[PDB]
Amino acid sequence: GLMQFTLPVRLCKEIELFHFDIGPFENMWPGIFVYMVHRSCGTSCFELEKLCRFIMSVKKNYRRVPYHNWKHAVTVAHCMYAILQNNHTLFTDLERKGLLIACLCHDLDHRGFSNSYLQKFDHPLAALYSTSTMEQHHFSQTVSILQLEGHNIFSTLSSSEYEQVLEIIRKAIIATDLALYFGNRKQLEEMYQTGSLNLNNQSHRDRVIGLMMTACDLCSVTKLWPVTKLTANDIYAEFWAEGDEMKKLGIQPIPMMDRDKKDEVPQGQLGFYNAVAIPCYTTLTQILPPTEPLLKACRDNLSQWEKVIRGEETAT
Ligand SMILES: Cn1ncc(C(N)=O)c1C(=O)Nc1ccc2[nH]c(-c3cccc(Cl)c3)nc2c1
Ligand SMILES: [Mg+2]
Ligand SMILES: [Zn+2]
Repeated sequence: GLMQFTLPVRLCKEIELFHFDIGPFENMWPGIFVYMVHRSCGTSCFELEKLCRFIMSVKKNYRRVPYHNWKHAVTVAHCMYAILQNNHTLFTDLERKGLLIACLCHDLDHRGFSNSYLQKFDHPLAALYSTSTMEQHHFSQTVSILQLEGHNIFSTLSSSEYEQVLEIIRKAIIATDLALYFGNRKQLEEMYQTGSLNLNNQSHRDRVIGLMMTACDLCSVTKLWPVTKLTANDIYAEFWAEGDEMKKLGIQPIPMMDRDKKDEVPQGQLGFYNAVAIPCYTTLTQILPPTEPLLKACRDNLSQWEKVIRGEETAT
């Protein structure tokens, strides 16, 4: 275990920032992920050769879609790294291990379509899994990959530790279904405001980890403006392809998925920062005060979208 992963000077500094962008060199992202695992977990959490084989099989089962791709997996994992490193006294050995892996695996085999498009299309995944359809598919892909030869990165855990870390990963992946976020955040807001929240309660921990997953999964809204604006182009590239598919079934798409409604994107973003993102990072900051820079960069990008609405800025 005398093989440390090292990063160039600028990446070693800036990867500690919540707003870090992992860059356009795909062949560096496995190295970045391993480095974050060695520092947040430890060099002996996993055998390097199995982790590397795992990472490359995971990469292989992400698709060449505009947004829900391999670069999103690593980006979401980096946001979990920042949260873990700035809160290191609060999490267990098994939570460190499981959570970066859950983030890497959390959108495995995404085709760029929502749970609603699978219901309206009558995709077979919708018969198998009636709610959190894609998310139950992503967990199931995670299990397939763990069961490939030489891919059990959790080989040294007991039977009952292996079962807990898989349950951490299952719950974390299910939580990235944004339809569940609204309930989970309501519950955590009441629990914090009445002072009933208890990190020794497993059902409370599950809720906090879920919100952590929502925060990590939306983290595009918490990058510097040019990253935030450029990533919104890839998100809408997918939404509009899905709305096209909705039209082919003879169904009117909701406005965010209609490419004809392109000029209303700035007002849509504002709707989404006020109804989803700001509440998300506000609640997470109350629970984990050191996650502050996420909410701060969210508020900053809200102003940016407001400048776009008043013509002081453009977005093509
Ligand atoms: C930035 N980011 N990061 C993660 C996600 C995510 N997974 O949702 C998003 C995101 O952009 N979501 C989003 C949600 C609701 C929207 N509603 C409109 C919208 C409404 C009315 C007219 C128009 Cl034209 C458009 N746009 C939306 C975008
Ligand atoms: Mg997802
Ligand atoms: Zn995601």
